[PDB]
Amino acid sequence: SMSVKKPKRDDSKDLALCSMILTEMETHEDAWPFLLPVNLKLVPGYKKVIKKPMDFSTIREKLSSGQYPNLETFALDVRLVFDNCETFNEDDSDIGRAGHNMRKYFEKKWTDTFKV
Ligand SMILES: CC(=O)c1cc(-c2ncccn2)c2cc(N)ccn12
Repeated sequence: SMSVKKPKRDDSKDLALCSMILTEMETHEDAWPFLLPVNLKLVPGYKKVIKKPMDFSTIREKLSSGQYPNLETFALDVRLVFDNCETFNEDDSDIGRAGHNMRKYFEKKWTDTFKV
């Protein structure tokens, strides 16, 4: 509360660390569905159905331009990619499988980096 703070966490490295994590997402073999925005002209339903489209390139641009105020806003965008993927794709599809794999991949790195 006013003049009562919990101990100051060192957040000075968060930007570098999220960048690193994103770089590792971008270079994963199953990242291909997520690298660029879904083309809303070419994928019927997507615009109407997916209210907040998100992809790795868009995240990279937001990250590099100071548009994440903190590491949690960054994790929210990453997860949004996978939540969108689940909304639009069958679990039993390459893309549905890619999304599950990448979420798992993300969450481990997230935990190892910031929890542990
Ligand atoms: C992420 C996603 O839903 C996605 C990703 C792709 C995609 N397809 C080919 C190459 C890259 N991404 C795609 C294609 C569709 N027809 C429908 C949905 N997607």
